[PDB]
Amino acid sequence: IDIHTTAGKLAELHKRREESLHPVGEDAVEKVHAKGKLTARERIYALLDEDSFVELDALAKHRSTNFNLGEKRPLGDGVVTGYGTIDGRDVCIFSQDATVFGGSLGEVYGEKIVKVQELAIKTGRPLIGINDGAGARIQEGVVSLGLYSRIFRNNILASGVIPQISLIMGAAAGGHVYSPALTDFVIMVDQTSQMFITGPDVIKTVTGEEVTMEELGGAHTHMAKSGTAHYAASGEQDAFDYVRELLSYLPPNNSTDAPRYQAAAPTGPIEENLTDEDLELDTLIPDSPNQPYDMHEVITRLLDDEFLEIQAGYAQNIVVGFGRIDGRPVGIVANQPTHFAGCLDIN
Amino acid sequence: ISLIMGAAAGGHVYSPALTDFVIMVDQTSQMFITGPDVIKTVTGEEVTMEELGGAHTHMAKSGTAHYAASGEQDAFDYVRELLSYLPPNNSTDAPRYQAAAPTGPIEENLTDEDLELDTLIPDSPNQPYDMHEVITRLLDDEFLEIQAGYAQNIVVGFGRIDGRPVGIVANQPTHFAGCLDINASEKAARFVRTCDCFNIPIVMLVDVPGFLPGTDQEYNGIIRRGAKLLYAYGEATVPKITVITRKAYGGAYCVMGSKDMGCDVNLAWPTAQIAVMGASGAVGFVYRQQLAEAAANGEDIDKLRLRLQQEYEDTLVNPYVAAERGYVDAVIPPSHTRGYIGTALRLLERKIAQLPPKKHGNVPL
Amino acid sequence: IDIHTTAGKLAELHKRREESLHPVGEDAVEKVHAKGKLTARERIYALLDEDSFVELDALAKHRSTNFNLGEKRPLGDGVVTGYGTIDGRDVCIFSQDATVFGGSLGEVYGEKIVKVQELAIKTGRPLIGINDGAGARIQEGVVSLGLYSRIFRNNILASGVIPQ
Repeated sequence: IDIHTTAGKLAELHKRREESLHPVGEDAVEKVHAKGKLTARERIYALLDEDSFVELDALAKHRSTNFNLGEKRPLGDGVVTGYGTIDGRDVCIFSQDATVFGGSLGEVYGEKIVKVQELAIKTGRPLIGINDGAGARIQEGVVSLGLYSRIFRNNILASGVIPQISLIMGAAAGGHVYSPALTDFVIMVDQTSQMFITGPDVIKTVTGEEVTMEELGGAHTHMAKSGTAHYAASGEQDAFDYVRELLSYLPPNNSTDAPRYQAAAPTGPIEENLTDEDLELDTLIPDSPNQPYDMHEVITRLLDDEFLEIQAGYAQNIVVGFGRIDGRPVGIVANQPTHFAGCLDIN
Repeated sequence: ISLIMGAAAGGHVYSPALTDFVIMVDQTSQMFITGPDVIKTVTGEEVTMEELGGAHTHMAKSGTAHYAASGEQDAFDYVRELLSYLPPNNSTDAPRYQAAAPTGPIEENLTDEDLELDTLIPDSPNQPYDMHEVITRLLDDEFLEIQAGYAQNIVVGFGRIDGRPVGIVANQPTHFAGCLDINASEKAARFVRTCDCFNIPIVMLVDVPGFLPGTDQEYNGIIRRGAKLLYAYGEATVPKITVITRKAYGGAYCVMGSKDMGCDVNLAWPTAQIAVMGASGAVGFVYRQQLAEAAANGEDIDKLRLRLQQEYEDTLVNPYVAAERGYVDAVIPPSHTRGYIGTALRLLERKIAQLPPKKHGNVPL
Repeated sequence: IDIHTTAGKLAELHKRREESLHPVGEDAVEKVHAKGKLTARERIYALLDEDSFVELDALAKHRSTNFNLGEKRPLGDGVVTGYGTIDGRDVCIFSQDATVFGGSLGEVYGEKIVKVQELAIKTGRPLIGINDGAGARIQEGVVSLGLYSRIFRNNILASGVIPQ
């Protein structure tokens, strides 16, 4: 074990690569599993294809000396970044470890995220971010705010260029929540995840309103009240199935075509290629001018079956979402007569 | 520019919304999609056209009207003035008035008015002061305020500095202590985008303690709507100058023309308080354990939590931590502000900024 | 002069501002004068047009804590950056102070230079660099190396765009 020989050095590296798997001891990983939740990395391993993850800055450590912070310096800083592939397509991803400083962002922690953001924009690949953690790390100072800006800045720079998906499986309080809003799609876990600027405590001691974290910013309130959540996953795994499904419709970037499936080669005319499912639409509209009907009946009959609805629990008077018509991905936008007669409203 | 000078109903109201500025005349001008009649014979609600969509409401409630004129003449005056700050199109630079040629340095061209800013900030850390006192003294006199009767916790408008047109975006300590909220955010976001569209430099007067707490802010989508101000600024490519006169905490600091947010020149007054959060709730986290032994062992908290709150305040809550990091280009006297913005505008005159190639972004709506 | 009053905070600024002119005591300044040389700052004033210089990151200080380096944290970190004019035209400039750590490049010192470069490129104006100092600060470690590279890169990006 001579730390001076090449062999000793390689051995030293494997020790750190090892500790990084549990930066704050294995006992911490136990509590996480004891709550049915997954680890920051286990989530990446779950979402990305098997054995496709390539971690970056896995051994980085914070460099602060304020308020006895130089006492505890975990590997990773409390964040797991890197890249892999979701269904064969390269993607850049990062997951926050709430067990490490409550998932609060520090300088190195920020640098690690900024690195992934620049990688995704540079390679023109999607950027997936799993959020879970308290506000900025106060001990480090304003450096955290500075890095925050750096992160937001890249989000608005990548907006509409690179698909950006945000997965909320934790709490996530503070300016931390502004990053997800800037992205394209925000996926939440109904219950196991919240989102809010100010915590119930402060809200309590400033307004008097007494509310719980769930009430204040759970998946259901951001899905039917704020209109910020695009999907409320029933469980962590479901949250992932949604994210892969979403990416299946989108291209790697704005300069690329949305992926298409094999398109059938019919013979026409349409009047001879009409199927039973098609004809069912000739009698779907009620003989009465006001009698409502589920617009989903029309949607499901038009495309190859299997509609990925967006914000299904928000403004149900309008239905939007992804699907495929003849192997071609299309965006559906329909009014739902079964709600407000299909009228349009602010939401 | 959209002038509403009568009752505008139906599709007659979408065109205005799509334009950049909406000027209405208070009393003689309305604006609504559905009329009171239909509303009543449907919801049962009883309202007049004036309450439904008059200038009073579209200015203070919906945040749609950028100006509520008293008379039609007033409306014209506003539009005539408004156009004097904007160029004919986004391909041309904003018109400039005869710029003044000083002698320099700044420390020698300080008017008695400039000096008034050196003592404007109260000695009491939380005592309010109207930010208008700072705007009036900075620009060449004459402020064309936008949405003045909406989200008063934030002030936006056009004015001139050294003859150069600028878009002013400042917080208002006399309303919510300067805090940011849904409405204020949206009010600024759109304004910022507008300035950028027509090459108008964005000057920001910072002084926000944070975001206004409240369940409603959340439920109504503060996170989503708040982002707009972030998006707008981060997107802008026009010269950006930010001056922190006092408070700047947490995320608010960021969304307020922060250095790392793309701001070109960041200035700060000696009274600036840039930090993650107020020293008040800071001690609770920082000196966590030390306060834990204030309930068990040596116990006196509340006389300890006030000593620590003062030590942290007197050592971290200031403009030098940020200045040392570079997030602030320089910490200067309030009086020096006006002259500093002048040279800055000149330096950034022909600034070069290229936004990523894309049909368009995807700002939250 | 109460640190808790606006007037005191204002006076505090003018106190550091004054110190930034001699980050290492007056004697050091008299030492370079006795050698028949100008100060890093005086050089900037000489070149640029009278009363035109606008200093950047004047009160900056290094954030290192290696090898008792935390004892000496001079203002400006050994380099004077900012802009001004030369014959009426705008220019960007930085001068290195050899009396501060030997003119050695540190993290902050580097950041200040990087900032000027990015300004020169952004504004599209000439970048004047007055060099005078040793290599990198061995005490700060590879950090200085990263910044050196950062400086070099910005140099080639500006090459042919901005007179340097």
